[PDB]
Amino acid sequence: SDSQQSIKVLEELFQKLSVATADNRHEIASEVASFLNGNIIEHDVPEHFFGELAKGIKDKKTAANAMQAVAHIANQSNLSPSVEPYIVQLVPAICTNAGNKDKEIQSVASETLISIVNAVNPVAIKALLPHLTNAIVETNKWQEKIAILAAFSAMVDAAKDQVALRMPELIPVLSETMWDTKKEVKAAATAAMTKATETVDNKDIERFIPSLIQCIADPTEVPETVHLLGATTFVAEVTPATLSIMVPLLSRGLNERETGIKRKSAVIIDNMCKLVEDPQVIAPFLGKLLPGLKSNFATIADPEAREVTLRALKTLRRVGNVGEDDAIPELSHAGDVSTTLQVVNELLKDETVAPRFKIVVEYIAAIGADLIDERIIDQQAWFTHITPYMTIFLHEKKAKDILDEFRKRAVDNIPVGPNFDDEEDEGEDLCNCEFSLAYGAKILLNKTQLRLKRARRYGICGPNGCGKSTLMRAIANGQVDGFPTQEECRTVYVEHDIDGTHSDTSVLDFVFESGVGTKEAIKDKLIEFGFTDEMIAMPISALSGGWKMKLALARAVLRNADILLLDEPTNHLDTVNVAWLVNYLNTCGITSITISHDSVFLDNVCEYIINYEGLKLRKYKGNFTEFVKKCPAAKAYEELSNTDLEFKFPEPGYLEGVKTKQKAIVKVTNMEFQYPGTSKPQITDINFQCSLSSRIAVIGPNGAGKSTLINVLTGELLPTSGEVYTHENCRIAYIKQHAFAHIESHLDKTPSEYIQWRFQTGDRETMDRANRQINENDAEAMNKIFKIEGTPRRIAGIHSRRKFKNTYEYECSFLLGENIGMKSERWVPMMSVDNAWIPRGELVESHSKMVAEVDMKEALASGQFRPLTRKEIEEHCSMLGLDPEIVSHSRIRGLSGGQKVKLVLAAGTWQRPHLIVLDEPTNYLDRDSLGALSKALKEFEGGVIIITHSAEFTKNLTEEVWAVKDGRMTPSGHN
Repeated sequence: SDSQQSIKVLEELFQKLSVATADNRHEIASEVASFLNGNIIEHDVPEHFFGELAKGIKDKKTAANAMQAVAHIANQSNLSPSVEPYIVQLVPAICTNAGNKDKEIQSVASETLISIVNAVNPVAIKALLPHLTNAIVETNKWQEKIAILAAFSAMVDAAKDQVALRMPELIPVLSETMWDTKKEVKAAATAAMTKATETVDNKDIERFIPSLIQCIADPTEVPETVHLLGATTFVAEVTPATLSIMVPLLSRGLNERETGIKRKSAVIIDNMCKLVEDPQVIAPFLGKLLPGLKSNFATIADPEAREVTLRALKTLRRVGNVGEDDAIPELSHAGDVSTTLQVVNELLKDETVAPRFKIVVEYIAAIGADLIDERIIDQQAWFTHITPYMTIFLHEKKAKDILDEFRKRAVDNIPVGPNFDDEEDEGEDLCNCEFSLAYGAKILLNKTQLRLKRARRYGICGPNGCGKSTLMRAIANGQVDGFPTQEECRTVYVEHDIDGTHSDTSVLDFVFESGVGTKEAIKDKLIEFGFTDEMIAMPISALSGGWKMKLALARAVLRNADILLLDEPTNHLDTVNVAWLVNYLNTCGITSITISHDSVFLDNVCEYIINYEGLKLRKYKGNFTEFVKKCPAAKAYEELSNTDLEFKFPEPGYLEGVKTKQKAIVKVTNMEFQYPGTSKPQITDINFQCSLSSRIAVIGPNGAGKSTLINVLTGELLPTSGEVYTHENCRIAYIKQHAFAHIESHLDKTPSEYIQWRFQTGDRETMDRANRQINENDAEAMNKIFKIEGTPRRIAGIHSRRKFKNTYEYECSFLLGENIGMKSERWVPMMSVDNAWIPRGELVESHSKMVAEVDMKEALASGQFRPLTRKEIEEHCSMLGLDPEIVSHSRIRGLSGGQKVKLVLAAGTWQRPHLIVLDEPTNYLDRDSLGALSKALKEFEGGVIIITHSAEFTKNLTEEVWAVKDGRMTPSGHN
């Protein structure tokens, strides 16, 4: 009786509802809601009421009213399981209304979908999700898609564990939606799609994510975006969901005309798919990749594109573990809805589940599959989400008993989680993370660990071009996944900072504007560090490469950084402060990571070495020397004999006069320099020569005495006085810390376009281009009176050049001087007939241009002629460690300090040079590339000036020394 009365009340309430107006709509919707959700019917449902509601939703006149009722019925805290499934059954119709021309109906529908998503017992997801996926895929109204996308997003927060298990089904749907022509839909899909991705815990494919999204909006940007894909540095763990959005793109890329696009597509396919862990995930996509790759391998001629295409094909077959006839391996459903579904059906085998409840079991299976993906394993979590759907067709006790068994069996499928357990620990715990580095699409690391204790010294090692600098860059800026932020563990990068300070400001106020305390506290730490009262009063520009390094090392000490970072600390440091740089780290009691070239520094400091074998980070129990005992290959990697690696620099260019080494091709004398504004010159009485056999080494203390000496060697700082001598066609292959600190203004370029930038110089870098050369009277001296055939003249402008004895002669117009010494002193320009050639000498004060065109020739004989093509740039830069796949693909920004300076030296030796200087060779490169760089300097037929502090790298290589002292410098050694 009381139950039948309920049917009558609902009928009266519906009558009122179908008549409601936008005014009173919400009032009765509320009435229907509060009544329907109570214990109103004894073991049954208000069948006719749900039919009226459905018929009302499909009718223009009553759609708004009826949907608003459904909205109130589906409120976040009172939706009754007795009604829930009949509400979800209405979702498809509600979706259709979300695409209705009528402004009001469309709006109410959108709102109702959100309400339902937020109201269904999280565990009943499988009953609601299908309504939403089906609605968004068949509708053509873009506002309906945006509303549903918003509903998926709310789902992630309302039922995270359940949605996680639904990802392999959701992601493909979000990916398709990102390819919708409508720009507002693409943004919304990407956002959903971002909660979705958004699960991608890094920036490897965003640093490209914003570009990829922009691309979806404007597909004409695809070509360039494919290029940029330096490479994104795919680091995470490619999944199918991801696959639904990527494959359609890559499939067309494979069938594109340009071989370059076929090649780029394969590369992306290779990198992305080797992150597939379940073959069943990629199985449905294989048919859209295999045929294209097979066809391309047979059609393309270029061997590189072929190898790339073949590599991707092998990965696809492995991942892919592909079986006969290219069958994608059976997808395990251990995590998978099919896996949890099998589990619940087995647990329900002795229970008679009516056909009408099948949809609920499936819903329950979906929820469970997501809880597992979200790693939600406790009993209460499962009771919160699943029990409410189960009591739709089962008694509470039976439901709870089966539910608890379902959870245990499902959770038991979670893979081993075997990985390891840092906790045995030591530090105290500072940072534990399984990340994937990738500088500019270039993969430096592929799923590697990196734990670190408190108050324990370290030291990253390995060969050049591996990622030593980029690893340290991600440590500070916080690009490493899992790595704690600044508030939990503040850490301070050396010299790779970005500011905006001047070149007139001193050292004291430099560390002040940052806000690192007061001047009286900063000046106390500088004097103890090494800086004298004078060096704390001079500008940062006057500081050498060493004092700048000591400054940044001192700033890290002042900032109270828990993890001091040291990028090549011994740069220009004498045997006094080096022992202190160690003596201090030994008693500070603070953690630190030190990359270093001098192995002797790592001996007195670093207690734990972190190498770089291939793409990992195998840390070495005990220190580094103990690590060598267990792993003997940690000190014998590429010195196994290797024949396809050996190299020796090209022979130097021809130089007239240099009969002895070794081409003397450079003989300066009485060279003095005084920085305008001081009181005493930097250097003085500098006698030095250079041949085509130079084995000189500037082994000494940095600063004003050593830095200016070198700056005059290459020559940025034009010497004020003293004769300079440089043999003809002598290119000084780029060396100071100039461009080493100037490569910063070239991070947007790649290692290839860096060499093309300099040599587009010019050689323009070592042809007195670096200085001024604008001193003829120089000064007021440009008006030199040349006496030709008897009368006075002045050069108005040069024309060309031609061959002459030992130098050159240029066709230059003149200015005849009539009535000189009077008051009508005027120089009248001549014609194009009275022109007369004049020698270069003793050849720069009138022929700076005619000389440079010749020096640029013999340099291309021993660039300059070496062509600027990709292949020859690959087999050249690889010689100095730099991996080819990173040379013309990943930008310089992604390259660390070990790869930044590593490239600058590969650029100068391009044009097969006559003098190869090496400003701090061990500075950035560890022992790995140092052994190779050694032999290259031993089989070279040209000059070599190794500027270094490492007394162990000069062994059996360099003899002469350029040790400065109080300014002056007398070269000793021998030959």
